Amino acid sequence: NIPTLPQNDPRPEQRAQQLDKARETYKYADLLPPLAFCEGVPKPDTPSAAWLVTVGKVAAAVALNAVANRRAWKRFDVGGTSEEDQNEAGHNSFLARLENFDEPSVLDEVNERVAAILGAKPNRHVPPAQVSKDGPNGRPQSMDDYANLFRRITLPPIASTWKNDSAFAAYRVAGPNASMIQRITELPDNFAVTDAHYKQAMGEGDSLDAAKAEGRLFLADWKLIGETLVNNTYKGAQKTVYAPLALFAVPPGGGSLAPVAIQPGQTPSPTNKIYATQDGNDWLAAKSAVQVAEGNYHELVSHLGLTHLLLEPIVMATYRQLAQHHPIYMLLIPHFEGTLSINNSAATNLIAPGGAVDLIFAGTIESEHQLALAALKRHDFMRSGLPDTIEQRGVGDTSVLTDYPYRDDGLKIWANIERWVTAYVNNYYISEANVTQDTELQAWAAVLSKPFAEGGVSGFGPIDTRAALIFACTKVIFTASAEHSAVNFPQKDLMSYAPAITGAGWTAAPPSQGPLKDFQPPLELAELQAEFLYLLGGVHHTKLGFYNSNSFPYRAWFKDPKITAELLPAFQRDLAASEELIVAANATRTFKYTYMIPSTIPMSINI
Amino acid sequence: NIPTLPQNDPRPEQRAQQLDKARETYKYADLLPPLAFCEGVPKPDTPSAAWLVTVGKVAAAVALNAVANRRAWKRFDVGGTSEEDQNEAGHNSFLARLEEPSVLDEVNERVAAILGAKPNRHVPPAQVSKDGPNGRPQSMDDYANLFRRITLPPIASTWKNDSAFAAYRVAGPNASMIQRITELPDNFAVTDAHYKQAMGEGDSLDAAKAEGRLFLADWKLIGETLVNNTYKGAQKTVYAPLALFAVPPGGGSLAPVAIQPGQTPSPTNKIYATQDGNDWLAAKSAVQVAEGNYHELVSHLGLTHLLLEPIVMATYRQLAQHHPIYMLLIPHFEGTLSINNSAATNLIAPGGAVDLIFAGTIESEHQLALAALKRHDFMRSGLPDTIEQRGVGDTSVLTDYPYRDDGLKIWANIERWVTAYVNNYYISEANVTQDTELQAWAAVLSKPFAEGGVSGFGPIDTRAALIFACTKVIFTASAEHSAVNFPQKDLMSYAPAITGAGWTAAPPSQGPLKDFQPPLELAELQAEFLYLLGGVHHTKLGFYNSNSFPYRAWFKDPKITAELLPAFQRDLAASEELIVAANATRTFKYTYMIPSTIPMSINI
Amino acid sequence: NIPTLPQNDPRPEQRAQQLDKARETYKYADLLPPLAFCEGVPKPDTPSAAWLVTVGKVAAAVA
Repeated sequence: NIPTLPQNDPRPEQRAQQLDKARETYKYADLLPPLAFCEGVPKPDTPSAAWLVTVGKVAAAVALNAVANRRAWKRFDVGGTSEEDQNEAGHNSFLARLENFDEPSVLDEVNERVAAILGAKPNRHVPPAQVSKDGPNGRPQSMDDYANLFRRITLPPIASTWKNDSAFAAYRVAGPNASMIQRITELPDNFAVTDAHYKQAMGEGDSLDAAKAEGRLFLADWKLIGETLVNNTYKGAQKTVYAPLALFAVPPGGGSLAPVAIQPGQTPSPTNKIYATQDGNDWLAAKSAVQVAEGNYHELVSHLGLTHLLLEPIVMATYRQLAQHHPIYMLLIPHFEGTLSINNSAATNLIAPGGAVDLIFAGTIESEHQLALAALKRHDFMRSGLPDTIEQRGVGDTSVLTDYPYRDDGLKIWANIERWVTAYVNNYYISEANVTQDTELQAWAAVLSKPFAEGGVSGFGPIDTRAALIFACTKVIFTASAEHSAVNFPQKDLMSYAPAITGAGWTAAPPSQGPLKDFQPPLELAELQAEFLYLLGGVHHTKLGFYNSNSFPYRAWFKDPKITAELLPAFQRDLAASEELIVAANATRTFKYTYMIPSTIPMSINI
Repeated sequence: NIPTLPQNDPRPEQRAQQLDKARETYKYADLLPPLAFCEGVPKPDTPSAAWLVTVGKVAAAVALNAVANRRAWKRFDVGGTSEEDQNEAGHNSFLARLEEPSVLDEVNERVAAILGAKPNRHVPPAQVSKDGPNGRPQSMDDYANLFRRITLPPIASTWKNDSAFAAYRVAGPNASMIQRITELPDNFAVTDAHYKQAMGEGDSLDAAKAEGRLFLADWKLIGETLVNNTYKGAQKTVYAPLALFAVPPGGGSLAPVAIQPGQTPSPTNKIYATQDGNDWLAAKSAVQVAEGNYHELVSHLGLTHLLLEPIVMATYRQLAQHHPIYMLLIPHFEGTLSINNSAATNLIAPGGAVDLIFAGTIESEHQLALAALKRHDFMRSGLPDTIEQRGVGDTSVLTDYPYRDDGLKIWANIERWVTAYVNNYYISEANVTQDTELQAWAAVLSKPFAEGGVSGFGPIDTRAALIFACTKVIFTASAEHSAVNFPQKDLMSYAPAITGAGWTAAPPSQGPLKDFQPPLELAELQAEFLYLLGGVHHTKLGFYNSNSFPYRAWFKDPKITAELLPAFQRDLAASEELIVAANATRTFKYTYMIPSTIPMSINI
Repeated sequence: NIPTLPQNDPRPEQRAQQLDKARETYKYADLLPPLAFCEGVPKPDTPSAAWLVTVGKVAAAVA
């Protein structure tokens, strides 16, 4: 079969009949308000049996790690539950390998375990066998209690370097939120850093006035955190998050980013000062308090807000407006596999009251919803292309800021995706009148160009040109694939160890008042942090550039031989070429960046 | 390890402590009165995975035949139900071979709905019916057409012949019924005219009675114990017939002579003979109904299942795991507890398969079963003893007796293997008496039948006595049960050939043959549930292994492992060729005594 | 395993307990005075069998 535009379609009546059964099975729901959701998981969008196997093993190791921690605490009840978890690992390897089947062990246990891990439920010890003082709980004896949680999952490498200044800056260029630094030519008024602060970090051979003239100053401003969040308590203990401003500078002649100064609050005050690279014990807490903001910021703005919830109305619009015989449907749908499913799990378990975000992260759970919705509301879709953002922020000069993996590796993947969309769109769209007269695309653009309050994407209009459609398909494919990988998998590697970065600060301020362990979360929360961020960051199911189905054959999804034999293999080579160039650069990097390597990038949002 | 007697055991305290925990896992229940039943199924006696898969595939075909029978009536629900049963058939062959959600729950539940006559056995986990075959037959084709996805038995085409009618008395489900008579009983006065109709003018009834050529089958017990019932208001009838059988002079196969449906001669109850046509065919069909009640309750359930149940109970309780006789008898009991419980709470329970199909009220059937257990004599119920008790012994007078000839071989094999096993471990006749565990074992079994014993069990004070009791038990677990359980699939699935109830009045026929047959809704159940009970050959006589996943060898004493049991298995391989040889020359087959086909224990 | 600087070690308290035990094992004696010596030879630093064999062969030729 060859996909076709609706006007040129030889059989329109049977086409518009199919879009009726689509909108009948893809209704709208209010799971998260001011947004466009799907009513549960529609039967087609259910997780594939290959997904459940992959996710199952991770949830099993996470379950086994909780059993190991419960053996260590209170040093048969912890052995029987240890082996039933092992039995599901046996189930997954063989019972699920039936695959044809024509699910029991696979479907039931996996989804149940996933919900129990993201729902922060009290007894994720063993399933089908109907805070606990018998496991790690309360305040810490020493800082060994935080690393010791990783008993059946491996302690991340950041656990042994997170105190280094070089790691603190690497988070801004190769971490979970690597898209927030902005070039400044003059410092803000609420952040009056001094040259004495500067010369403590960049040495005596540089000046703050030189860096502002020569484009070497970079600001990270978590102002939005102060606008939306409300500090909550957990078990009567005060959770604290700040809205800091962090200054960074590259050594003269170009190079890596280097921290300079930190102000924990937005507005200066007697109790709000500027801590610098030499202030020592307070400086380490100022860096840690910045990480606390990043956790709430990444997980709700960068991550869930601007990947999952951003594409959810587009996933809902594509199904409802573009027929299965539409080429754009053929382009976008396999980049949406599991997006409906995982977003429904994130809505009712992750960011629902009593969820992992609610207890761990500092703000009240609803104030976190406002943080996310405010990011989508202020977002500008038609100007959010990766090359476009980089020249808006002033980070695009490869000579001044040389070490910036996300920019260097991501811009490559962006170029590959645009070329393959520019090829796809131009094969089916041969006239700029083919665009305007595509009623399905125009009705697809409508429900997306709606006001954000009515349920649209902020800034989605207009899509009247072959160029404009190429951008929309490049951005969507990027965020579905690379951007989500640039934020989802750093959770396993960089965010699973609470002292390195967590969702709350458990003492009052950077001005250090004593031992570092008092700032860290309680143990029962910190295990949940390690285990739920492990599961979210440890699933690479589906590979960018490999368009297949979610059914048992996992056969090729494209049908047109023009794309099958010519255009898609033209795409997969680009990613293979970029892979070697990225893998080359990543060897010579001390702080690894694997997230733009096309062998690992997923096609869609599924975890 | 070498099993040992309790008095010779180097660690008696650990031994008596295992029996203490044993008697806690095997407690007595009252799942059926008089008898000594077990409380549920103790987890050791749970059905093995191998057993479940074998049964699961049979329960799948039975289900698919019920769907196919529902497609024929009302000539998507039938289509969708067809596939969920196919999914189980694929699930069984693949998932279970990992070596238990699909195996444990689905198999036991499907068996329960077949044996329990539960409605809508069409599909599992997707939760009389006039969208399935029900009611009176349009023609006799409706009965043969019920076997759609199960194979129609061969007796569905031979049963009207008098040759097939007599073969039941020597190679059917109740091959132990006939008895040589010297003079005719007073309530069954058959004439020389009736005899010369069957055998011709060349022979006389007086000549047959002198030369031991007359054999009688007397279903008097059916009259003593049964109460006719009704199904949906339709009269079900059963009789207590006497049938005469003779062999041609000089020896040969059996042949029917006369039939009287009732114990008492009367104007309404007369003697029907070989030439009487439609009336004779009904007098044979009445006997077949009597045999169905008599077989399934006496021959089959009462004297195999229910006979061994108190012995299975006493064996676990009084005999330690380190006891040699315990090592001999437990593998001959695999799943006997599990199937007898599925029998109690489902099969012969009110509302089950026997309650509807068979003519008597279900509680009257129980009395019939208990009547045989009460009159049984264990010590004088050995197969060679019962053969000479009936006068069926002469190999030259009655020459076609497959059960007698094949069975007397398997008996001689088992007795040799038992006599060897016992003589190894019991080296002095003082070892028997001082076997405190075996004497306790004998006590609870020697008890009155009312208290829960086996009738005529005592005394077991000799190595020869223990040898018999172990032979009879092993025989009943293996050969005898094969001779009765599997004829259900081959010889009892077709209702016109034999069934539990008559559905007109009497042999004095008053119309079409199709009216004496059962209603279709029950006739489908009879074929299916007897197909299931006769279509599972799991575990094999002579091959002792475990009921666990490795299925490794069961004995440990290398004396038995590498000598005694191999001696047994060769003898069975030898007798197999003698039986397989004789079976080719036979027109009425008898596979039920072939050593390869026989199971170790009662399990289906 | 990868060595850590002490201010980066993810399990500092355990590291300090090993160092307190190393100070129990290697204690200062004055076998030769004005100098920082050792109380005997601590059992860990006992010479390897490889060394013993190599030295035994040369010591035997001397005898």
